Amino acid sequence: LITHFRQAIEETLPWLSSFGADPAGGMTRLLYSPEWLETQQQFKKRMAASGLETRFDEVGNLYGRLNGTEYPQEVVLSGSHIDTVVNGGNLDGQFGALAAWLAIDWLKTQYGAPLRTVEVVAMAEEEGSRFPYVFWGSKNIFGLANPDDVRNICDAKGNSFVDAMKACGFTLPNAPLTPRQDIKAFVELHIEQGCVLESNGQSIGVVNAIVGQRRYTVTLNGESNHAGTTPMGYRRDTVYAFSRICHQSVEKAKRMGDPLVLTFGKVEPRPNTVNVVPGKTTFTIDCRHTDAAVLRDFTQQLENDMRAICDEMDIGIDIDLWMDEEPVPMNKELVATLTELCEREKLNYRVMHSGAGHDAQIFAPRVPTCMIFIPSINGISHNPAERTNITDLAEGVKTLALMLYQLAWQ
Amino acid sequence: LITHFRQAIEETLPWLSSFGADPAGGMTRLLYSPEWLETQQQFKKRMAASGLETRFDEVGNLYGRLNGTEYPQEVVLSGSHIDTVVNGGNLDGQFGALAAWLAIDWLKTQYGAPLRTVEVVAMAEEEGSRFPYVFWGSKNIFGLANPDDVRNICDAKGNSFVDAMKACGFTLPNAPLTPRQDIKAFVELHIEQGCVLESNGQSIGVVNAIVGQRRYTVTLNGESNHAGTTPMGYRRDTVYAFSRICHQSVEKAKRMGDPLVLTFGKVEPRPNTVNVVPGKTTFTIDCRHTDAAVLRDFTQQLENDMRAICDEMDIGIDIDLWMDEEPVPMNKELVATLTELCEREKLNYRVMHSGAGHDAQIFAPRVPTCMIFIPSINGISHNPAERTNITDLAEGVKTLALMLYQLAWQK
Ligand SMILES: NC(=O)NC(NC(N)=O)C(=O)[O-]
Ligand SMILES: [Zn+2]
Ligand SMILES: [Zn+2]
Ligand SMILES: [Zn+2]
Ligand SMILES: [Zn+2]
Repeated sequence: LITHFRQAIEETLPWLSSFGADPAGGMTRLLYSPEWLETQQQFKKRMAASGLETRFDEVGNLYGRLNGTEYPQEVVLSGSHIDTVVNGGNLDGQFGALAAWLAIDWLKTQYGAPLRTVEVVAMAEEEGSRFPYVFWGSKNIFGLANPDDVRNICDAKGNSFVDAMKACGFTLPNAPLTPRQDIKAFVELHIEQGCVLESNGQSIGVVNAIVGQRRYTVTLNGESNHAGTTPMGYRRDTVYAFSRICHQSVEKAKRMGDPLVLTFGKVEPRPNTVNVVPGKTTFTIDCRHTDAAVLRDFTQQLENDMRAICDEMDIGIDIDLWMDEEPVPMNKELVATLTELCEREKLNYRVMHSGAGHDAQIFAPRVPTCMIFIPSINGISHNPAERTNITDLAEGVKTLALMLYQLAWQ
Repeated sequence: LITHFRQAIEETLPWLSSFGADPAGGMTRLLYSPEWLETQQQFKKRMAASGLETRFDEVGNLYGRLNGTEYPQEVVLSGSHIDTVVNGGNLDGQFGALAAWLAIDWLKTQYGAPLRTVEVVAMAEEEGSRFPYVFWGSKNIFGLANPDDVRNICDAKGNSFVDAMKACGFTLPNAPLTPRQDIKAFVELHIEQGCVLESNGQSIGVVNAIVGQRRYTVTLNGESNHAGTTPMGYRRDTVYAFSRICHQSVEKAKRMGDPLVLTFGKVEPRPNTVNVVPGKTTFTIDCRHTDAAVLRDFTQQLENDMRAICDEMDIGIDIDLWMDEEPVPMNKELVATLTELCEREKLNYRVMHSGAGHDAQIFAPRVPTCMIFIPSINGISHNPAERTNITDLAEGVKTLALMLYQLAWQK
């Protein structure tokens, strides 16, 4: 079965990738761009000619529908986002949507009409790579997006949001949409964007949950001084202070173990010169975990450690916690069905978590949802060097087709 | 005496500071600029009217001479540099030259001509704040300059070193000058540019040595990864590696104790974003000490420590040592005389070292030399806000005058 989809991929993937191709390398889609519009239009046509009822909702999300026989109003959905970042992609997002179409087209030819309605979706924007807003697609599906937060009061480097939208043929609503209550289940296939599958030698990941997140901005204020005339004992060096904090905290994170992660990726000393003790340093913090209580307890302890260190050195501290989102588990029953399914099939799988956010995180709190991971080479993502071995890709489409059978044909 | 020099300063300092005043703030008197020219011409005229024999040497160093009666060929010299940084203060450099003139003028009228000749000097440039070269003034006095190093390396912002020099009435030599060999001693009075004297409520500092210096640029190469999907055990975090290096090295430096200083003042991670493990970091190192062997051995140990940490983390490292200068001690006899003079006058002093370079380091290995420090409030320098209490400035001129009396009016 793996070899069948293998071919389907070789004929469809290169075709889809042509639209939005960037000479500078990789993929460059971006919300409401001429390249965006052409992609959806081309994809909608292909689907319609396949025998599925196609449509665009109010903001550009694309659907492909196959009606069920006894519970036609209960729908099983599957898909991913159609947009990308500025350079390179080809697999992130669009593959999950391509897969759902391949799976559904195959299911219909082998078993005819399903008993429950099944649908494929190509969502508009999951990566705010053009405008200062994220999840414009999935959010409007559940009516969580407020038109005010994007009206004109906001735009990219020149063009207005409302203009680019109407330029593609869609009118910005006057109020939030009506939430969908007809969705019985949602399944999203994505590339992991990591190395865990490769390093443990596997091919399919059963996602149990989506990690919660916390992002800080911290500012330390000491005193700038002559690097040669000021003895060590008279100093209030902000870089040395940062160093004690980073070193100590990273170590602590390591002892706690997976799935905990801690990163200090942006640092800005002032004046930032070789012969001047820096009296100021601005830095960031990024911490994640699957358990809400652990996330809170660990980051709270760090706040106490930073405070203790700085009070000792007599350096002032300013802590700004600007991103605080909780963990998102996947439906308990759906995970069980998928797991026992992998067992039944001789699939080389692994139960794991997602260290990154996906459209799936907004569906989950409203309807039963789950995700399927496929490995990525060298954990590369968001750049042209993104790639996965085709036999792994086929294994993904195959496993997606099986879950959908169990949910709408069984 | 203190109150006499206080009044002298109050009258002359504002006058001299007027030439080179910057509307943008502070002082801006760069090498061979019109402001530089006027300052040197006005100061020379005033010294002449005062009764001194004045002249300019080949590169613009200005002198004020008073000939001695017994050993006319022997010269006791005192002064400092007249140039400044872009928006600096009105004490760094020029005060030292001002004080020498004021001291000699008082000594002259109180005791008459000296046994040996005495000279005031206002050197061309010590900051290198305009052109890419430093010590163009003091280096030429001892024939260490060499014109080929500035003949082409001329560039303020399209301004030629040779042209600005000619614009001021000076022509660069065809070869290194003939070193002076008549200087019996050199004494430089200068602000501390630090906070040691102020913190201890003292007013005079007897310097015994000038520190040596080392500066590096180090690059670390690891790997950039996704901050969420990449487990801790699979990372090559260059910011984590830097912090480990900075933290433990500073620790070792503090244990060593004064006069050792160590600083990591510049850090540049890439890509420098909140959700991306940084795969590259470039940073700097500044280290100084008064003992040549310790300076060399401590930084070499640091070099080995960095390599260990990086090899253990599988991170590539490049170490670039671009500045490496030796420390210079001040003449033992002169230091003794100055120390003894301070006790005798019940002065509130302290013996300390200089954590910064000065023209004095260029004179020391060739002729007996020493320095006198005064306090710097809040240790501020090279900034429009550098200041020093006026009675402390007065104290400095007085100490400088008593020292010159010992060296030239006594046999
Ligand atoms: N060269 C130095 O080490 N010191 C420098 N640092 C200051 N002033 O903070 C300077 O030259 O002004
Ligand atoms: Zn993405
Ligand atoms: Zn994605
Ligand atoms: Zn200076
Ligand atoms: Zn100076």
